[PDB]
Amino acid sequence: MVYTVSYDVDGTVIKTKVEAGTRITAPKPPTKQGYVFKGWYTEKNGGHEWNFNTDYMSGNDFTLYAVFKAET
Ligand SMILES: [Ca+2]
Ligand SMILES: [Ca+2]
Repeated sequence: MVYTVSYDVDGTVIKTKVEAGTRITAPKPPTKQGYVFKGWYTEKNGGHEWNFNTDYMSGNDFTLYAVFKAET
């Protein structure tokens, strides 16, 4: 089974197809001027960080959301 992982970077979404039960290969990390990339999360707010080393592709399409933190 192959599903789509959508990568959403502040609403810009890129779709990649991934075989269920395999590890997902992370994209090159996004960048945002004045901000720091904090990782890919299962929700834009209130989810958890996907760990591409430990995590396995689900048997469904899903979206990973880039989270950024302002530089301080
Ligand atoms: Ca946004
Ligand atoms: Ca949420």
